[PDB]
Amino acid sequence: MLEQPYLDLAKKVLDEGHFKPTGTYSIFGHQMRFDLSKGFPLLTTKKVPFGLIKSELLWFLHGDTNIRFLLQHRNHIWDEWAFEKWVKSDEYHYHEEMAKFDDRVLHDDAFAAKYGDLGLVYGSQWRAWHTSKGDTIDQLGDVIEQIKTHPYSRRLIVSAWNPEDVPTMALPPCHTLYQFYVNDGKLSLQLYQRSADIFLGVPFNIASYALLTHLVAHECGLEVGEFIHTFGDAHLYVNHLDQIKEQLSRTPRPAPTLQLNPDKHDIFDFDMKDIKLLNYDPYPAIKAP
Amino acid sequence: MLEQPYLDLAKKVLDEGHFKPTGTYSIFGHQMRFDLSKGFPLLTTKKVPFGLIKSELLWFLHGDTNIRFLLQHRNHIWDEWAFEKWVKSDEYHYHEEMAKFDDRVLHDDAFAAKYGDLGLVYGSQWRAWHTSKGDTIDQLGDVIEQIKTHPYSRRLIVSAWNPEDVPTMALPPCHTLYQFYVNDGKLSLQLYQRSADIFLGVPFNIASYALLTHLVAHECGLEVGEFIHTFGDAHLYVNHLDQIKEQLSRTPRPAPTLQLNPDKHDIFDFDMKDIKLLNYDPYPAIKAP
Ligand SMILES: O=c1ccn([C@H]2C[C@H](O)[C@@H](COP(=O)(O)O)O2)c(=O)[nH]1
Ligand SMILES: O=c1ccn([C@H]2C[C@H](O)[C@@H](COP(=O)(O)O)O2)c(=O)[nH]1
Ligand SMILES: Cc1cccc2c1C(=O)N(c1ccnc(Cl)c1)C2=O
Ligand SMILES: Cc1cccc2c1C(=O)N(c1ccnc(Cl)c1)C2=O
Repeated sequence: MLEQPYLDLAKKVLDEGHFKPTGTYSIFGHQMRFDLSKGFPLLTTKKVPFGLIKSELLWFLHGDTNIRFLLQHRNHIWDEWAFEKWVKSDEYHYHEEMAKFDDRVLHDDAFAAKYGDLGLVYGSQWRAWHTSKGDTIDQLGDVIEQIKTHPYSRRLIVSAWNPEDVPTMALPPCHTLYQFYVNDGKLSLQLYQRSADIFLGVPFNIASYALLTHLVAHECGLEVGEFIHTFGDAHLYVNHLDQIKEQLSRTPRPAPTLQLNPDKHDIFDFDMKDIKLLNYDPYPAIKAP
Repeated sequence: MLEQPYLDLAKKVLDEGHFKPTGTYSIFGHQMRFDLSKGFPLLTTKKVPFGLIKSELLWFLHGDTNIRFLLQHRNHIWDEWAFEKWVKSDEYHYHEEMAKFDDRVLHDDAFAAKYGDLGLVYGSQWRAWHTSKGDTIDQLGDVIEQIKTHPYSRRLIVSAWNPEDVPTMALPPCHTLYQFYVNDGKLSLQLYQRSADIFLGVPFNIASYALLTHLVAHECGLEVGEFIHTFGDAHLYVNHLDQIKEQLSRTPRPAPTLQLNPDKHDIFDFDMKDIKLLNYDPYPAIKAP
């Protein structure tokens, strides 16, 4: 099954992973491949929230780094490092005061501008990379225009890694770099992910980059190829061992098939209703830690 | 054998590679692994010039981007794009006029400064990344100091990819990014190489990054682990088919073992005599195209 590469990697970190200081069990250099013409790679062995994947992709793809967009969509994925940026502030005076942040940010323009904005997160690196001259570059923009024009280039690349920012910045991007490849009709993407939580993050990571490859294949009139997911250090926390173990006890079902609106073509102007997941039938979600 | 991953990948592009416009046969997403504790990965099925590997590594590791250093070492690897930068010039008035470039550059300080210097090549990206403020960053410096200090970080990364330069620059780096990993005693490196000529470039690429992993393992008091070599688009030119084919007809021998001076410890101040290759016994070199 399509999601078998995920289960193999969790199995392998479990058996031959290495310990390091709660600490981890990790492995360096693993790859997973997913033929996206055989379905969509949302895990069935565990329920994965696709509208959270969906919204946090479109957020990046607008070049947006403000939390408001994500909260206007009932997605609370990125809120922590925003909340984090209002408490270490000049202004500041959990579970409920975090509901505070969200109506204030949600409704107050001069508040959403200070504390909504995470700054150096993916929407900027993808769509507004800051240059020496203080201009800004849309690399993903440039790249897609390149796919259409020069589908065979070996330069179809998007980096989220800024050697100037990464010493200073809050969270150095785990989704370090990606590359496109075209070949007789079909668009493949490969991702270099420098660091991966196999239990919590990886199941989302795959869905975002599979969705990203479909969306981009859509805009350029192409059918979809492989999504290849390459790791530096893929690791298990030592307090997610039974959860993943239990998840290993389950038996994948047919993969869902994704559906994209057949005459909207620029993914930068996409909203929810434009992407549909068909026949997703998962085993239940697992709480942790 | 240790060099078997190389031969498998050349075999695989030959059998299931894809054609694209002389044009290529290529494959997207392949990985090669090399346990560097079982020897050094210089190819025996073809002779690979290790002192050229050796000098063009130390050149990068000085932060140097001038051709002179490489010519004072009888290495002529990077000269073309230098020569290229003197003919499209304001000054300009092959096989012999390229011997011209080399004594002039070799002996004339005000000439070696205009035309020696390739500018945006690896020595700068590794040791002097240019910042928004016009300062400069030694990322490899920073990284090595990190390995010693925080051997378990998942942030041990060096990028050669500058979204600001890559649209303008002469040659967007093929050796896009690399990452280190430590684990009970041993240093591993993984390389993301976005584009690879399997016949001409790849056999060097492996030796440079294996050598780089040994040198860095040396400075940080560590024993060596895996070198994992990850490809975007690894390709064969359609006019190197018989050469590689013929190379497939040969039978690897024990791998050489490398030797590094046992009380010099900073690789940034290294020169030749500090690295020795022991018991390298290759089949002959193959001309091409
Ligand atoms: O989208 C994400 C974001 C983060 N991580 C994980 C990888 C690392 O465990 C951790 C980041 O911490 P560092 O490795 O960067 O220190 O979060 C993911 O798997 N997916
Ligand atoms: O050290 C090197 C430098 C270059 N190449 C190859 C990869 C590509 O074939 C070509 C660069 O051309 P583009 O793919 O960047 O267009 O050179 C290598 O294998 N090793
Ligand atoms: C595990 C996982 C899974 C899916 C999606 C996400 C994460 C995660 O930690 N983050 C995240 C990254 C950086 N900061 C925060 Cl507050 C969250 C995600 O956006
Ligand atoms: C194939 C191979 C093999 C080993 C080493 C090198 C190359 C190559 O094309 N270059 C190179 C890169 C960019 N410009 C030039 Cl003139 C040369 C190398 O440095």
